[PDB]
Amino acid sequence: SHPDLNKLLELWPHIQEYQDLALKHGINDIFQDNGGKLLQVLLITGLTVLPGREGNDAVDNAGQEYELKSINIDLTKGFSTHHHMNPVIIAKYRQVPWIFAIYRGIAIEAIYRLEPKDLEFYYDKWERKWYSDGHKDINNPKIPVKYVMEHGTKIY
Amino acid sequence: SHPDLNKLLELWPHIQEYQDLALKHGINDIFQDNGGKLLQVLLITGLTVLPGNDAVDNAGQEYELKSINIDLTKGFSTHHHMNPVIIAKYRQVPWIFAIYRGIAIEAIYRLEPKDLEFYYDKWERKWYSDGHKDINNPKIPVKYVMEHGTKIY
DNA sequence: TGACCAGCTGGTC
DNA sequence: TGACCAGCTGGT
Repeated sequence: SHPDLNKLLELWPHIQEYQDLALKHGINDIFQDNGGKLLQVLLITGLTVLPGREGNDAVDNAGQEYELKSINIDLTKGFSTHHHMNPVIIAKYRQVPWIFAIYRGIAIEAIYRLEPKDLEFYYDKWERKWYSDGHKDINNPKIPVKYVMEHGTKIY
Repeated sequence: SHPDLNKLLELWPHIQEYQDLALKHGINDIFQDNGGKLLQVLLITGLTVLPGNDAVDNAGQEYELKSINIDLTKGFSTHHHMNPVIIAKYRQVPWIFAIYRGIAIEAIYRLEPKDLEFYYDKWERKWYSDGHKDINNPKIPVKYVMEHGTKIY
């Protein structure tokens, strides 16, 4: 084993507690799909992830659904979307506002809300491309953090 | 907003310290790609990750590292679009399978290329028989890993 | 950037 | 068991 394993063992009880808090809030895996980051957004915003949800989508206390996206700005400046983007995928969240969270690594820095009207520019862009090139899936097209900060409404 | 935020703030320094430890060991995000669990496997096995979750041992041998939570599912994920190009890379290295119950690590197995060929052959044959259609995440059963691999933890 | 290159997984019949 | 249906991203 590596010598740093002892440091890991010292930190584990707290990691455990964090996973327990995540579970208490509907997140059963903090180490995948930004699970440990999602928990921060949820506790700050008041949003919830329901059992049996489709992916990282949440709802407010009024039942409104939201698509939640996370980005590590220490590494990239474009929000990922879907590995096989096409009109069917766009339809999945065309009707809901999106919550974009910006992180420096694992720590939350800001959160923005964009309404469908704010995202139409990208839905149309992707549709336009798909219709022209023989209906090919787009491999994870990105939404600029700059675009999100300019068009969205900061909520954290 | 939610009252539990204070608990999260209480736990944060330690979580950041864990992320710092992962960073020191070449893992950029403990909350993606099983980052926090891959660190544990690297620290237990002595393997290291170079600048996928692929790792290398002290002799330079590369490995594919897989992880699974056995409380939820019975089969290890492979690739969302399995085809001969992916299988070609796979055949080149042994695989390290980590088994978890929640976040509690239970065991780690090593399988040699010869021990996974049964599946590479199956996946290859199917890709052609389907009309060159990628397979969507075929699974390698935990049972298979335990019966054909060597327990290293 | 536009648009193409990548990986890490769980679920249910 | 195998076959299929899904998800979250970073990198250039």
